[PDB]
Amino acid sequence: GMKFNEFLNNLSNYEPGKDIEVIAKEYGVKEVIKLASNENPFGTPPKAIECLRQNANKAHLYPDDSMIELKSTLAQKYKVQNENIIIGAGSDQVIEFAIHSKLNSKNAFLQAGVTFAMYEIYAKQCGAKCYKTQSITHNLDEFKKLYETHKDEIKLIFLCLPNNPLGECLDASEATEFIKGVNEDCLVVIDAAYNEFASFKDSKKHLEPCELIKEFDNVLYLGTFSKLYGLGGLRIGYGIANANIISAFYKLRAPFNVSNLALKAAVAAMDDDEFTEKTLENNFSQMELYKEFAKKHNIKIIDSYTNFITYFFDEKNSTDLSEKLLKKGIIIRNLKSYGLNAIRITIGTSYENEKFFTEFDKILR
Amino acid sequence: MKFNEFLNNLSNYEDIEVIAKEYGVKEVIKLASNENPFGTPPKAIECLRQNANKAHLYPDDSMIELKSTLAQKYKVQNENIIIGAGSDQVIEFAIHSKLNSKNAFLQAGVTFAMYEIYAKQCGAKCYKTQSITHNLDEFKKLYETHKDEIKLIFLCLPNNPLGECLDASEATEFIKGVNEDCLVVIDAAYNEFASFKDSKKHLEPCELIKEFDNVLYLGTFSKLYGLGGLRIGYGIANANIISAFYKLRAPFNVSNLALKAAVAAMDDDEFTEKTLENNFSQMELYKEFAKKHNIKIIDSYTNFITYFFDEKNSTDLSEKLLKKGIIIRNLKSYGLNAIRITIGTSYENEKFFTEFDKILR
Repeated sequence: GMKFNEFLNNLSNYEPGKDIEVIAKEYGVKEVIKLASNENPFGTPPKAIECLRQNANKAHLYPDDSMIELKSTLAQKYKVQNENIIIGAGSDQVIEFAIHSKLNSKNAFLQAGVTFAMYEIYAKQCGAKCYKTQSITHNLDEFKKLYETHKDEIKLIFLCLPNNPLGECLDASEATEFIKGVNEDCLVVIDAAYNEFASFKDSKKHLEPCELIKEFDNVLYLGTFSKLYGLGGLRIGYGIANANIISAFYKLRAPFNVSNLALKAAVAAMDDDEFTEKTLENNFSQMELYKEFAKKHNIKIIDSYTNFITYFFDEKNSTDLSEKLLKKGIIIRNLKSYGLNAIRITIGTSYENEKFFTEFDKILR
Repeated sequence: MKFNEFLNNLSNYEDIEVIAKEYGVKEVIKLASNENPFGTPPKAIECLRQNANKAHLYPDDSMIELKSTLAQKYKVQNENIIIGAGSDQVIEFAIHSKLNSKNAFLQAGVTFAMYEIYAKQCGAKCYKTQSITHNLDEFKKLYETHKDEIKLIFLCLPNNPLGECLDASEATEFIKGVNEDCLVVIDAAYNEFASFKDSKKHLEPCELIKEFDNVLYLGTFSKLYGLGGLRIGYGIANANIISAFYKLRAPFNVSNLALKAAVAAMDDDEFTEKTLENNFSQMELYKEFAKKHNIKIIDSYTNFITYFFDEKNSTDLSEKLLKKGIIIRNLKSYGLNAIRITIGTSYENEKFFTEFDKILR
């Protein structure tokens, strides 16, 4: 019969489940409040909305594959050259390029004890070994020691600054201190998907791509339009790195990998400073409410530099709490899949956050 | 820094509309990318405008609304469907699921460039028939000779860039002799057009996957459905093939707006009829022009027509056209002294005939 490549044997059967919002609606909830995907609670930036509406009648045209308008906009913003940029269908696709360009069945990659699920999932295709620090949060010392130990094997390192799903963030200077001791043939992938948020809470967490690639030839900085820029549905993100790394990724990238609407909307999103400032300011003032609520209910958290907060439990069960929330129309992210007895709550609008606090307070009694 | 050795087998990465602005053109007529000349289906245009303020939301990764719409249209089950970032992405899944450095694929002498380009990653052998056009007999004989090696076959029905199309019955006849461990990829990107010209060219997915458990049907929203800019296409196949692909597909591989717009596009039957009808009535003008200018063509079942030259050179002709603001596709890259012209609106096609007539003098 029909067989496939052996590497597919290493992959898990994948059936996306029934949408949780559909479920909640079938349960007859009063209202559905979604705080589970780290989306912008204010929606799509108004300049992007308009851009999209004006470009709705251009949906039939293949995009300009050079992607010169968005590359130039990114190059100007970060003060790098166009040859240092690649655009992916989400930053996820750039992680894929990185993995496929460097990992294979005879080598390995390094990451924090608990960080973004997709790193290891994408790496499974290559059959590369995954090394994780004991510390679940990113720790400079642990990274140095685990890397040195497997220095001949590790060809790709992930630093999620700040970290999804925990929320912590190493200082930029600690990251650069670590990267200085990494071999030139090992690619350091800095996932900066939420770094705009971290930078806003504390400048010491801010990463500067032009400085990173000028100092380190082996660094790839990843950014996205999905979170702060409120374009998660469009699937567009980017990588910044030495030209040699970008040139290698361009051998793997399919032409027309990003939509013409996403290219246009990303440019508009970057020019809507009032929206992004509104988003950042709401994120951290509302996060205070979350910290206060946890404190009042004796709930452990990790102080966060992202657009979410994570609540950890002991005697109570995160699965049970998530189902109870879901039955009141409140959709959060259960971290059981990460091996944690915890929930991750995306910081929503003040309305959304108040509903979470109202129902959860009831549930915890 | 070094990379995986397979990247050594890949070519280094190397806008005509901008060169037209650079050359100094007032109006640019684009007939090079097989796009719908009437634009985006109006129900899709309204859908996109209405969902412009939902661009911040990740799509439903189950993609149940579009899968169900396709399942209903084609009378198959949701488990037989995969959605890709264009049908191109489904080609990638197929190649990555089956090809490797120790096996091979089969295709026509001249067909879509991306098949071979995508396969370079896997380092697989490419077998091409002597005939540049798809030929049942050559396919049978070449497949039989290399039966132990061929694990993927491409059938482009109708064919880009030549325009020809085997009858469905011939395709079926061929597939019956193909081994159960060889995946047959039927690229039906342009089959709506072929079907309209001649029902003998029509492919019916529910019948294909019922009769064959090694067939993958590929369709797209990029051509007839006028959504080429959004990147959304699909594959229909036996559940086991789709399951394998689902192991390779990244979650959220298609945008939420694309999912919505594809569903709206399939409910605009007046727009698609208008497109098909225009396509073939206008194609007749291209046939007459060629005939009048002693230009060899291949009778076409797609949304384009291909003109072949002898004494004249397709590169020089393409440049001359470009200088007049008319953008067509030069087929020199395929090794042919030919141009492929997408059938545009009556206004676009008239501009082409008027300028090209002058260029040929």
